[PDB]
Amino acid sequence: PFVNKQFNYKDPVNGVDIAYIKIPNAGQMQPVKAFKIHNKIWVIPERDTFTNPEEGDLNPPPEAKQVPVSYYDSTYLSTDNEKDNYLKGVTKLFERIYSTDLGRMLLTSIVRGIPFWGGSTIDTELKVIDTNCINVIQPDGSYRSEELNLVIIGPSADIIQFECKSFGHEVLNLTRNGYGSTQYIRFSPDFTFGFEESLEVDTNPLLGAGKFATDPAVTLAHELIHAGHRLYGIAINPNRVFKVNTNAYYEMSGLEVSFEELRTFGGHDAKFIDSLQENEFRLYYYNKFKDIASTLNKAKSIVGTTASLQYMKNVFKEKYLLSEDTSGKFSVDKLKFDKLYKMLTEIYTEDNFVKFFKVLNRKTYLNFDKAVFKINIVPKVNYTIYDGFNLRNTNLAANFNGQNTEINNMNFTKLK
Ligand SMILES: [Zn+2]
Repeated sequence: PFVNKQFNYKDPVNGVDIAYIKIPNAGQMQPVKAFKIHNKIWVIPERDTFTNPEEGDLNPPPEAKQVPVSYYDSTYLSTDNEKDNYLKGVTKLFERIYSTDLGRMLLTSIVRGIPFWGGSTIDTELKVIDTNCINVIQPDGSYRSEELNLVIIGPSADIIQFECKSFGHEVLNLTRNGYGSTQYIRFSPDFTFGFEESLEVDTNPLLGAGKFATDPAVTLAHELIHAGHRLYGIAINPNRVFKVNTNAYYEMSGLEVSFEELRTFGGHDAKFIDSLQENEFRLYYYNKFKDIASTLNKAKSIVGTTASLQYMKNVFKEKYLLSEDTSGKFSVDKLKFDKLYKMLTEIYTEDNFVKFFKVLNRKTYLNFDKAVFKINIVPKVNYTIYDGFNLRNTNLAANFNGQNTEINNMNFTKLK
């Protein structure tokens, strides 16, 4: 959210909000320099070669998709200057998001969404799940475990393949059982995508449609929304999809988009979501919250240090907006639940963020006219927290001229 201290990649480590860390993942990975920009939120300016064991090298593989779809460059984000620029770019986007009432709400929900402590094998004991923490190096070289909710990290091999991912559990489906897990968003503020808009009467007699660029703040908010769903364990299995086209072809060759993506994008395409399906999940997760409240009630022991069982139950009381009677028992308030659930799944949408940002954005989830551009959001003359690319008091202020790749050409370098 609001990042109080200004960070420079070269700033000296302090073992608190600037330090070398190791991700639970696996392998004795060499620690990487990370920055805590806000409570429960860290930024790691490194290409993500840690989250998935089968995704460790950055070279384009044989058969890689071409330019518009994917983009490779094994050397991107390998120098201190790039990492510094990445850090400042990500920070500026957080401020732009936080500057809207919706973003402030989303960021708050994210900070409160602490991943549940359902690790221990003893149903009567609360224990933090290791993969919901990072290891922070101390002055003597030992490591201290720290819980976090969100990490913004550099992309893997495909530089423009942004996604919100997390570490799985052997048996628990953390993002779909109400528990939640620490989210790692592969993201880059140094590139953006194009789309074609019908800003000319919506009905154009076959003429060169304008070539616009997506505002990175919208792209990041999109992932933070998935992160929110995932932090509260209410994400929808990617296998659940809906058709958006019309008819389909052999081997399920029909235009289908996952439930998760349609609700996240919102707007027009949300109508393709079956209402019965929506209700089924709303109720399913209702019961998940209940089971959590029950586990909190039937809990006695807890593992850790600076955290007491009482202190934690209260932390989860706040996250899941639970009701606490005089006796101390927890229960799920159906009215509170419906409020929180709607917020996370209906209010937090890309469509709504586009309305608060007053920017131009593609109207439909699937983009059939893709383009990729190298950008630089750090210089104030290029992009600001309040106007994005459409700087007020410049010829870029009107008609989304700032996002127009031909009008504001100096800010968008076509990658092909
Ligand atoms: Zn998405």
